[PDB]
Amino acid sequence: PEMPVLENRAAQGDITAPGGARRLTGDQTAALRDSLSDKPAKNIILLIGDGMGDSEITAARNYAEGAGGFFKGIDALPLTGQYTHYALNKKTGKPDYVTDSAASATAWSTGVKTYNGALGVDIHEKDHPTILEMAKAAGLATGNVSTAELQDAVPAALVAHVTSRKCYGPSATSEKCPGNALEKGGKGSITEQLLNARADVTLGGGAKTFAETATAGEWQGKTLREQAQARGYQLVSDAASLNSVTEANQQKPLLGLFADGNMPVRWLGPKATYHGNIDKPAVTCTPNPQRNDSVPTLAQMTDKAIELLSKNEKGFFLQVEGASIANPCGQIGETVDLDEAVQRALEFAKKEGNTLVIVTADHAHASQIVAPDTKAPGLTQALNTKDGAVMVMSYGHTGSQLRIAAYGPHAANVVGLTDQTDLFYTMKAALGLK
Amino acid sequence: MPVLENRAAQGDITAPGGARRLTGDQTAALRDSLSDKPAKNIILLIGDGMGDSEITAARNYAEGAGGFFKGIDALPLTGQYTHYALNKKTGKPDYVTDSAASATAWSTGVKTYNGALGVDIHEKDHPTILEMAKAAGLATGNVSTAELQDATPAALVAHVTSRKCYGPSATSEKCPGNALEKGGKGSITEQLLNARADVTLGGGAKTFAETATAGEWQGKTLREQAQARGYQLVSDAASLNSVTEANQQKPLLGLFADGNMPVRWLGPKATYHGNIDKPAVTCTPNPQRNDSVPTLAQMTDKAIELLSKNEKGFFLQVEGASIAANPCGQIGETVDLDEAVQRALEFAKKEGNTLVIVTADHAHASQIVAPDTKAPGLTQALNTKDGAVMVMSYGHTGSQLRIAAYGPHAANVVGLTDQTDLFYTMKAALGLK
Repeated sequence: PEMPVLENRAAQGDITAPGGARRLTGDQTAALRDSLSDKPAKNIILLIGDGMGDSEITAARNYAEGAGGFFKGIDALPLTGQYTHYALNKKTGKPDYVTDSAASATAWSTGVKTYNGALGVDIHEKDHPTILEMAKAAGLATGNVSTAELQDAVPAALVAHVTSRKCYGPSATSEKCPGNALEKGGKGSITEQLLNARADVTLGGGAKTFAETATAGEWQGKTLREQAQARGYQLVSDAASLNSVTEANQQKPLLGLFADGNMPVRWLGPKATYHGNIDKPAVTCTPNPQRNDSVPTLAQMTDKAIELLSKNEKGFFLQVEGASIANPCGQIGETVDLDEAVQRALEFAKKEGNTLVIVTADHAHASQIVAPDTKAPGLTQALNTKDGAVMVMSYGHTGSQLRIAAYGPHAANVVGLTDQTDLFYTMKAALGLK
Repeated sequence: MPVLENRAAQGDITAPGGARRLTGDQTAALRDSLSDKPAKNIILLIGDGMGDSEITAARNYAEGAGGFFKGIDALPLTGQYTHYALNKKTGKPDYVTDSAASATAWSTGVKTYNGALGVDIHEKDHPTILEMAKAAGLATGNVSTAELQDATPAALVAHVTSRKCYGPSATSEKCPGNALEKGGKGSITEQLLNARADVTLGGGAKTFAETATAGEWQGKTLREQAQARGYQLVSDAASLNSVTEANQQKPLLGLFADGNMPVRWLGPKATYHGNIDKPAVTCTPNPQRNDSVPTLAQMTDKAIELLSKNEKGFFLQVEGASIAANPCGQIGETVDLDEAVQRALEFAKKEGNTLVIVTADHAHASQIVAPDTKAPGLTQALNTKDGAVMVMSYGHTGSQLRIAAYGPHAANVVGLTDQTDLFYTMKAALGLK
């Protein structure tokens, strides 16, 4: 029946003994042969960890699971490679080696390289369709989930085509993206285009911008929240209301707004400081008390989106972003949040059997794991890990290629060296979109 | 089985689809890359400090952002491995390894403390993959552009409590338990001569001028000892080229520099705000490179030619050394390694029973940063093949990093593994006990 998920690649024994630190128990050729299918993907779930390069994965694993531990979500995908995410200089069209989130999200959502800060447009400011828009056009259900504000670059890139990622609402758009402003003849702000795109399920932060009023069109003078209500959206704002939702579709599309800005971070800790690993004690991260059972977690939004979207017989596309808001504990807790959502995605995909799950990052954070005695010129912090040993992290974004991993039909297309724009084409082809 | 022939960007990177590295679905290609048949031979290539960041920076500089390393980027099966060491007293993980503990991990399958070679945290010796290959009748090679006493080549042939124990004098001082005159197996260089790989090629002639303190060759230089023990000594490209065989009667020992072999490229050191305060750098060829000193790729090709005569098979390790905060030196070292990987893949594709593995011991701390960056450490702007500026910042590390493979049993590098799994992968692929 099922393509396998890696069940346990923790160190298998005593890490001080011969063979004790192995993560494999035997040859993987048969398992990998059994991981390969080019049958259609009925569904795709793409999980994005903001800033989640290989270093961030390693630091979080070290801290939360121990050096020899295992992320049951992030580390469990059997097919892995590395992809490149360079942007373009807008004026020259030459590579810009260090992307922002907007140019990278544009690359995987549209298959076109662009300039830093662009959403859903190329270097000539020309719109190109997104994977979510194409999935909808093919009759698939669509979901867009983030613990960031929903106007932020990663969720916005699926639904908005604007010349600057700053163009959150009518007022920023009229100022910074005048050609996109609704009353200046464009398609509108990020939030307005989101409302037009009408995904079946959209869940995240960013309530604040919905208080703005539209400047033109049918809903001029209404807030964007009022516009959503008038256009048939089901609006929820907490865990209980999200739980009360029984269906989400084009008649009653779901819009969950769970915070005015970003949703709460999982863990708190002090900021990193100059010579912090030397001058301050080792840190143990703590729970954020703003986290509570009235605010759904990334994993809970993921699971609810899967339930709702999986009702569509033709299939669904779902993107889930674990947002990042030099705070090591914040960053590590965000990786933990993403791992839980990946587990939900893989649990569903393993059972359903026709679901491609992809886990990657937009670009990497600058954090590095360094020797405990390090005297570094940037910001550092010592942390007390799950092993009862000190790990030091140093902040001294970046251009390094980074991990992409997948499970399910067409997952072979993430192995080896690829570009971030290949991810668009992988998703397009896997779902049979044109 | 297919090598990745071209994963450069396929067109105009400003146009839809023009930056794609794929031309179509890869399921069939990847399935065809998977074999569970025996490996006759293994070639393990190690780039010192070559994490994903260094691969990217060198690609961006030498090939352009959308370019492709025909060796490093062409291996079809890829994963990431963990390389943490251990605290010697507590046995808890130490999150940032040195080159010795990492080399010990893949060559013996045992984690150890930073600085250890071929011993565990209890200072107990464990056999290496090269020693096991030789015991099984396979030919063995050990190639490096570093000094041959350095951690990576040393780990295959020496068991010492500190990587500093290069020769008799340092060993007597720093590894007294290993010192020959104290009943130990000897210095790194003495254990190298005992191990008697069929092919050993690299730098580090300096330590061979020391004399042994005890044993059969007491008072002779270690070079004299090698000569006395039947080694073919060579010291330049012509002498290397004239070698027609290497085996246990006539093992080959090439010593091509006093210390490390010459770096490929020169450039200035990175400096505070160097990307702002100094012009963009174009790397230059090192005048000390010349056709009398074999390159990493040439040593790799000659080793393959000599070792491939063994009908049972061979094990070969090739290390591209990294000699502070010098972007051009570092990038040129990755280019050197890519050339050697090309030679290994060319051989492996023709021979068909060869597992080629490319990875690093641990990653350098360098990062690729925005052009306008004002960073607290050292920075440099570089003029790349794209005719654009790339900035590197220096401000070793613990990140997991790429491992890639081609040939029988290459599946065992995909996904998350540990650096110690690499030992077991090589053992099992060659059918060693």
